[PDB]
Formats: sequence, C-alpha cells, structure tokens
Amino acid sequence: RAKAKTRSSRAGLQFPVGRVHRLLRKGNYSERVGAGAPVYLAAVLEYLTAEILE
DNA sequence: CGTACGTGCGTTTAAGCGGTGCTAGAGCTGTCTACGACCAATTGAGCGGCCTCGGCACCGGGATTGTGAAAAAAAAAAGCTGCA
Ligand SMILES: [Ca+2]
Ligand SMILES: [Ca+2]
Ligand SMILES: [Ca+2]
Ligand SMILES: [Cl-]
Repeated sequence: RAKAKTRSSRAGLQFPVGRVHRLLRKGNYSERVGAGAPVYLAAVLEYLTAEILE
C-alpha cells in the first residue's frame, strides 16, 4: 500500500491538481468532474501564471 | 472659401418569392460498460507561527537635462509706389 505521489507530479505540474479537483466539486459547476478536467485546468492556470511572472 | 455630400432622375441589377427535388445530418432509441461518486484508512503536503538578514525606501550630494528669457538674425509679410 501507498508510496503515494501527487496527481500534480504524475502530470508534470507545480499547480495542485488535487486542490483544483476539490474546488471544481465544491464550486457548484457540474454534478460530476472527469479525472482529466482538473489536470488540464491546473496546467492552464500554471501556464498563465508563468506568462505573467516572466 | 472650396467642395463633399444630398437630392433626384433614368437605367440596371439581383433580392425575394413560391415552388420543386434531394439527402446531409439533426436528433431519437436502446444497449452496455468505462468512469466517476462514495467510502474508510493512511500520511505527507501545506498550513500557521516564528526568526533573520538583505532588499529597498529614504536621504544628501553632485551630474545632467531641459526650459525660458533676452538679444539678434532670417524671413515672410505688409503697405507703398509709379508705370503700363
Ligand atoms: Ca474644406
Ligand atoms: Ca449521428
Ligand atoms: Ca510562511
Ligand atoms: Cl476528463
């Protein structure tokens, strides 16, 4: 059991896929959230952040 | 003061209409399982709290840049002439 690594690390991301998945669930957007959606969204928020900081 | 626009004609154009004919594809039904919710147990990422030391705010001094006044030139401008 375990030897757990974060969804962020699996997707090659700094931004928290897991936090993003929980905010989509609790943010009243849809009944269900596919497993790709928070990876994609976390990626987009990382890219945009990187661009503004550059 | 100069001419770009508005009006009003005659000539030309293609929108609109009503109709027909063809089928792409919108959208519906039924089936089945891949995927996401839910759960319980596990644990490590990220939280607040705390301490430090180097960036940056602020200062004074000096270098630098830009502005405005006055004087003097360059130039357009204006009023003034006789001719033609
Ligand atoms: Ca004019
Ligand atoms: Ca179809
Ligand atoms: Ca902190
Ligand atoms: Cl998905």
